[PDB]
Amino acid sequence: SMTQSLREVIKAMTKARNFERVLGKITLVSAAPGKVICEMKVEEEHTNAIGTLHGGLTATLVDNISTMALLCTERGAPGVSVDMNITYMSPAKLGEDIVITAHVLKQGKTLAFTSVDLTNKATGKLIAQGRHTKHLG
Amino acid sequence: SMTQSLREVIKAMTKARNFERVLGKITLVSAAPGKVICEMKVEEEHTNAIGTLHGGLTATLVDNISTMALLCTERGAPGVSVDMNITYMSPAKLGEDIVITAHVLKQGKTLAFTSVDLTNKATGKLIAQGRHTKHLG
Amino acid sequence: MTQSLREVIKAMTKARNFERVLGKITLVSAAPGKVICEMKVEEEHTNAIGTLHGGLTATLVDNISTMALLCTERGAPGVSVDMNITYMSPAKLGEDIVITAHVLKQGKTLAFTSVDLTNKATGKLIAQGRHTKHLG
Amino acid sequence: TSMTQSLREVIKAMTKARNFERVLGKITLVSAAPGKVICEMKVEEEHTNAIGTLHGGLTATLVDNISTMALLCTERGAPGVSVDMNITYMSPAKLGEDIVITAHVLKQGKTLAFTSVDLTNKATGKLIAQGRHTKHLG
Ligand SMILES: CCCCCCCCCC(=O)CSCCNC(=O)CCNC(=O)[C@H](O)C(C)(C)COP(=O)(O)OP(=O)(O)OC[C@H]1O[C@@H](n2cnc3c(N)ncnc32)[C@H](O)[C@@H]1OP(=O)(O)O
Ligand SMILES: CCCCCCCCCC(=O)CSCCNC(=O)CCNC(=O)[C@H](O)C(C)(C)COP(=O)(O)OP(=O)(O)OC[C@H]1O[C@@H](n2cnc3c(N)ncnc32)[C@H](O)[C@@H]1OP(=O)(O)O
Ligand SMILES: CCCCCCCCCC(=O)CSCCNC(=O)CCNC(=O)[C@H](O)C(C)(C)COP(=O)(O)OP(=O)(O)OC[C@H]1O[C@@H](n2cnc3c(N)ncnc32)[C@H](O)[C@@H]1OP(=O)(O)O
Ligand SMILES: [Cl-]
Ligand SMILES: [Cl-]
Ligand SMILES: [Cl-]
Repeated sequence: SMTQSLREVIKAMTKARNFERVLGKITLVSAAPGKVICEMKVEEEHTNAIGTLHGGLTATLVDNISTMALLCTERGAPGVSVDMNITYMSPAKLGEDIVITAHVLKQGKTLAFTSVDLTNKATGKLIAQGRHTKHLG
Repeated sequence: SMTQSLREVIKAMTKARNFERVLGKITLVSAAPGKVICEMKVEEEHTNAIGTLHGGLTATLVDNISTMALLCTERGAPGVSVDMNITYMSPAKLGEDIVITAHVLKQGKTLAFTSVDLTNKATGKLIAQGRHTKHLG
Repeated sequence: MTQSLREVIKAMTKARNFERVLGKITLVSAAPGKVICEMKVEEEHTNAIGTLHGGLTATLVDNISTMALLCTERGAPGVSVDMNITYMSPAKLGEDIVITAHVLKQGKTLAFTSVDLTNKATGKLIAQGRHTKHLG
Repeated sequence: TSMTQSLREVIKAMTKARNFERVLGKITLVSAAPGKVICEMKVEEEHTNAIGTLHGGLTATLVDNISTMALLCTERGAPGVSVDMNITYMSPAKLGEDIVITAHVLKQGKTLAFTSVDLTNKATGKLIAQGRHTKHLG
């Protein structure tokens, strides 16, 4: 399964020394062609100085989970980031369960385009939305 | 001293249990009203799976260093992130020294606009540029 | 709501100001916080090489998202703070495009919207934008 | 310079068309140099929104076109096609105001080019908007 494989990727991230370690707490909900859903509980390690989800972590989720969606395509190339944007619509608080849903919008010869929504698991309310363009080598 | 105060903040960040810990390695060059310059050496903890500066860490640098520039204004409100964008123009390799320069572009009643350049310290070449809008206070 | 928006579109068509550059659009649906329009790409909409001009796409994102904001309880159009657009496929002269705008979140001072432009024939995304506006 | 003269004639020619490039007919070129272009424009009724300020979509159009001109003023000289563009709006440009649009090339490579554009009030220097624009070259 691409599900079995994405689980191994997440396991690898957890024990990493590099920056991939910061998402070690995420869990995989589903993988499908060009679509990945993960979930995460907001813990202290994920927060800023005021106890909400750090905007840089949100960016890191947008980046990594969209990259996972790209792994889940026929080409399966993760690429390198070219442009990313994130809009922050509601805070995510410590202890809240969040859902991160990534979709591939379009794949070309040298560029891929993805979108990510972070939502509150309980309410489905949008926390943030991001778009991420990657260059494929 | 504005620089000395901000240096102390950076030192505290280093000891944090929360996400602010991820920038523990940065050093402060200068603080002035609406302008902050930091430097960081890219180390393993900062990298992605291909050994370059992780795009989410770049995002976190844009976020935190622009927030520091807002702390260095008369109003001094850090705000909360509304929109951030980052463009990735060249990789920063493990062991490379980088400069992060943040400017406040405009401060209004309820919104502040900031921009950040990350450059290679040796060559001056642009690694990434971001813009970051925050809602005040 | 639909009738009001239809009239707005008629007014922009006849305008001397920049709102004129969309005169050629059709309202398909207006609902709470969601508007769907369509447009045939004509010469007036193209760049030097005859494809849909990126600034006109930007103008569609800006205007149609603002229309979605008009279709809310508050009904304030706001003023633009941040806009981004990702361009995925070209739209050629003569092609029909569907522009769908929706309100993601509304608050006291800020509103967030998203817009898709799609080729009607093929359903493929031409562009996607997001637009944050400040409310008075 | 010869470069400014060349670009000026490219602009005059391209803005006379029935196509969308016409909406920039009122811009004036100040200077073209390697990777950097400076234009100016007086905001008139045709440039405005329903509240009498510079229309956000025309600001985007200025960003797109003027950055593309900066790319033409390079050795590569490829205008490219837009991939990602963002704009941040800091202050209104009012009817009758002179604006300066300054575009510069940040970096270019084999297939991608990166540009940034500031719109400023000519008289006061203050920032109207700032955009960034990534284009695919081939
Ligand atoms: C059917 C009817 C529909 C018609 C639609 C027509 C309207 C749609 C057109 C539109 O979208 C215009 S968008 C054009 C491009 N964008 C801009 O020009 C936005 C520029 N950005 C800004 O002006 C600011 O950065 C702003 C977003 C307002 C910042 O907000 P904030 O920080 O909260 O406020 P400031 O500190 O800058 O200003 C506080 C307050 O004071 C006002 N003020 C004072 N003096 C002026 C002058 N001379 N001009 C304009 N405004 C002035 C500010 O406007 C602000 O007013 P608000 O309470 O509304 O924020
Ligand atoms: C150590 C030295 C100092 C260092 C400090 C550094 C800390 C930096 C913290 C930081 O930058 C956090 S950024 C995290 C990512 N961003 C976000 O989480 C922001 C998400 N977006 C939003 O919250 C909104 O979209 C908002 C920008 C606030 C929208 O603005 P507006 O429309 O004007 O506001 P709303 O109508 O949504 O909200 C009204 C107002 O009332 C509040 N509100 C609504 N609901 C709640 C709840 N449940 N709790 C608390 N407050 C609520 C909003 O907080 C808002 O307050 P203000 O406008 O006065 O700020
Ligand atoms: C299953 C588990 C495995 C999953 C692991 C996932 C790992 C994903 C990692 C990731 O996404 C890294 S993203 C980090 C942030 N982004 C960047 O660092 C990108 C910076 N931007 C660029 O490098 C350029 O702007 C680029 C997008 C490559 C520009 O494209 P283009 O114009 O086409 O290319 P260039 O002309 O710049 O370069 C051509 C070619 O040569 C390689 N190159 C050039 N210069 C360098 C330098 N200095 N160092 C290393 N490599 C260089 C370029 O990468 C490019 O190669 P490709 O043919 O592959 O495009
Ligand atoms: Cl934060
Ligand atoms: Cl990365
Ligand atoms: Cl406008």
